[PDB]
Amino acid sequence: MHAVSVGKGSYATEFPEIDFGGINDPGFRDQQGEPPATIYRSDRVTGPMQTNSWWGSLAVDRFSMNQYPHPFSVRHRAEGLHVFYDAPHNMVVHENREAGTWHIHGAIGTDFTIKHSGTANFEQAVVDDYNDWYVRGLLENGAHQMAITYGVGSPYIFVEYEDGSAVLDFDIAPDVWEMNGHVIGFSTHDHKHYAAFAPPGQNWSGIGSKTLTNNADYIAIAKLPEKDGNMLAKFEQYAYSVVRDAVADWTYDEATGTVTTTFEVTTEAKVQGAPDGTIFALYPHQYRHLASSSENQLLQNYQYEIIRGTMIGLEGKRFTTELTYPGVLPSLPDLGDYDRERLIGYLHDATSDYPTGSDTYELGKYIGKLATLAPIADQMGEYELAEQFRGELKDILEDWLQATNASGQLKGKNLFYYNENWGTILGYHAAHSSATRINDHHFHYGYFVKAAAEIARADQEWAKSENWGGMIDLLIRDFMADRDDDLFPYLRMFDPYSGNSWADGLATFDAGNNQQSSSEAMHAWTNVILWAEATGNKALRDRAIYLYTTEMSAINEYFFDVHQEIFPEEYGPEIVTINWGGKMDHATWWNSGKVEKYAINWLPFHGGSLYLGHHPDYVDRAYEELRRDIGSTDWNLWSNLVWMYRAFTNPDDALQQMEASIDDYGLFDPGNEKIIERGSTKAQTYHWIHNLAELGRVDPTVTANHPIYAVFNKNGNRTYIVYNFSDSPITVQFSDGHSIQVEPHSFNIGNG
Ligand SMILES: OC[C@H]1O[C@@H](O[C@@H]2[C@@H](O)[C@H](O[C@@H]3[C@@H](O)[C@H](O[C@@H]4[C@@H](O)[C@H](O[C@@H]5[C@@H](O)[C@H](O[C@@H]6[C@@H](O)[C@H](O)O[C@H](CO)[C@H]6O)O[C@H](CO)[C@H]5O)O[C@H](CO)[C@H]4O)O[C@H](CO)[C@H]3O)O[C@H](CO)[C@H]2O)[C@H](O)[C@@H](O)[C@@H]1O
Ligand SMILES: OC[C@H]1O[C@@H](O[C@@H]2[C@@H](O)[C@H](O[C@@H]3[C@@H](O)[C@H](O[C@@H]4[C@@H](O)[C@H](O[C@@H]5[C@@H](O)[C@H](O)O[C@H](CO)[C@H]5O)O[C@H](CO)[C@H]4O)O[C@H](CO)[C@H]3O)O[C@H](CO)[C@H]2O)[C@H](O)[C@@H](O)[C@@H]1O
Repeated sequence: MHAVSVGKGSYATEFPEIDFGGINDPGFRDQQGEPPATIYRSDRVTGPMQTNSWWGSLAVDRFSMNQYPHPFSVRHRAEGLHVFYDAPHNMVVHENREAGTWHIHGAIGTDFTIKHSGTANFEQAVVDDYNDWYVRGLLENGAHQMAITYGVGSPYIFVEYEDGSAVLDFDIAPDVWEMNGHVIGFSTHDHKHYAAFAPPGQNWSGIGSKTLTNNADYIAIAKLPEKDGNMLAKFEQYAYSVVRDAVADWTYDEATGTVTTTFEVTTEAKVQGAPDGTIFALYPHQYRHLASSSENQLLQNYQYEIIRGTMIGLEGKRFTTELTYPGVLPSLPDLGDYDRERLIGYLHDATSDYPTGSDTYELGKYIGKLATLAPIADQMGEYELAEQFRGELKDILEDWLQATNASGQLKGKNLFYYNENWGTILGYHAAHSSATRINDHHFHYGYFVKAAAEIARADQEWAKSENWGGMIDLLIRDFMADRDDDLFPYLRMFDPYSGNSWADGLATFDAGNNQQSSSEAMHAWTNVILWAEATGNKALRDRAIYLYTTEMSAINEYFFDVHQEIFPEEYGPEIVTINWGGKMDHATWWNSGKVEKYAINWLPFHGGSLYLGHHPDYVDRAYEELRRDIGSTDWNLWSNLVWMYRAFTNPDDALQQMEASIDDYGLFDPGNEKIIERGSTKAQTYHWIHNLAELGRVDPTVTANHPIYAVFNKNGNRTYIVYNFSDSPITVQFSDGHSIQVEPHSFNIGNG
């Protein structure tokens, strides 16, 4: 009646009576709630609702907030759809020295408004359909309707009218520089180039005035790369092919490591003979990895400048990208030159640690910490301590994964609840608007999956579906479901076209959606790979490999700008902390200092963190910039994270800094994260830095034909690491010709 059994656990189906623990703080109490009752979607959109999208404000606001279907920005209003393009004169880079922040952003203006001839008083805008990256927004006023189809990577906006015709309204009269009757090429007063397309015979009127009109029930708008009539002619070819379906289909080739993704649209013809295809605008993370077979479709000189650099290309029905999955590990192995008794001391010191809150995030950080300690305890021969840590993980998870208490009533805290209205699993206690805004389910639940994966590595029985594995699989479905999931939308967190996760469930900001900790996203994907490998779930594993590998490609472009092509030259920092649809910030969601505005995109450190070391020149450049700003190696906070990061390129330096300060303070103290960040430990730090000192640099030039591995290179000497989750021994072949044998449930080397 009020909960559903899943193996030995359960989730609530009615909102629980929350146990506030006597806490009266209104912020805390307000967090223990639900997402909005009203969803602005039509009756054509049923089942679990998509969240965490670039377009989500359309579903949550009566109209919308400002959105970034690059190359455009748009927003829905009662009067119609405002369209804007950030030109170079709209873009700024600002620094607040006192705050230690930087901001790259544009403007919230209007180049023109797409209007309906019958009304400028629409009652609302709803989601009428969506696919993997386009949305169809429907402005409604009784008989009057205007359906707008648009998307990230679409230089078209398609507009379909019921009970009226087209109007384009400008504050200052545009320059119509090409008048083909039914097709016009035009520029705003400030020289931004667009085009509009109607069916043949439906001619544009009002040329030279502030208002352009057309009798058609269909128009398209395009952003033109240049004031160029040859480009206009090309845009005409696909202006009548309205995108209805759009899918990002992927494969993982386990033998080579190649993750192949094909982006395919299906269109509906608005004039006789319109082709089945479109003009895509590709982002850097896409076109830098374009498959050979798609190269012939590139429209070479078709460039658009946006927050994320230069978009380009590309015509037709589909295109394909190719990426390389680099492996992950369950932990670093025992290969460091540490004082083993010193490490054992740190492992025991860690029993003093405790969670600094009762919510899913703080509890998550704590269980992540225990899961990281357990394999290190095993390696040092502290086997009962390792079992103690895994026992504590079991006690915590077996609590959280049951929604009912001993009497069969719903609990008031430490439980999961299925919100049916949206279709999402919410955990209470909640924080960071995980429940009220559907935020951060990857960030939080990734830690629960880490804990489960460490249990499963030692105890396959616990992890069975009929035991505790069903509830873990339910949490994973919430944040990364496959298609046709009866409870959850497809790949909730991930935007397959933008290439990254979006953290905010609702997206009701004028900068679109955002993501701060890309490393906490990569942590979630890693842990699902590990969990799925441990539990024999190939389909789930491969989906997490696709996510890990794609997200990595976006991180290296938009957070790190490893290729030094995207961030403006005048932007001082060597990282963007928070990526939005519409802007980039060197800033945090909480009040922080200098280190945190870098390290929130490094933490936590774990067996999937080696992606951070693929670009040693970047690692050096970012570290040196942070050091310059600090003015020394007296890190303001989270010193251990900076040492661990530094170890990717200079472990001698990291070791020197660590030796100097790691023992400055003693046991766990929540009031002091100067030296050890609260999700980290001395044991983890010491183990990490000494391992990288012995191993050398991450070597992404070598792949393997199994997924759980890493390759390091120290002055030309390679070390090959594999962990085998199987009951049977395996042979792993590496792309440089090397091969190794691995026994069941072990590393090939450094089991300790
Ligand atoms: O060391 C002591 C110090 O530690 C800090 O903990 C760090 C922790 O905060 C950090 O968490 C990451 C987190 O940022 C991220 O979650 C965010 C989520 O926080 C964000 O919420 C925003 C609200 O912040 C915002 O607040 C509004 C406010 O800005 C405005 O001025 O006033 C309004 C008054 O009501 C207020 O509402 O509101 C918007 C909605 O409008 C919310 O969305 O939302 C984003 C998504 O949009 C979400 O991603 O993700 C993770 C947690 O889920 C974390 O990565 O993590 C660090 C490392 O673990 C911690 O060190 C404490 O916060 C400090 O208090 C301590 O002193
Ligand atoms: O200095 C001591 C105190 O500092 C603290 O932390 C600071 C921290 O709160 C701050 O967070 C930044 C966010 O405020 C910022 O949020 C922006 C939104 O406010 C804005 O909302 C608009 C809304 O105002 C308008 O009415 O409606 C719009 C929709 O129509 C809506 O968009 O949206 C922006 C995006 O569109 C959004 O950016 O977001 C920043 C990241 O981009 C955050 O960094 O950041 C400071 C720097 O890190 C922190 O110092 C503590 O919270 C206090 O307790 C301390 O006392």
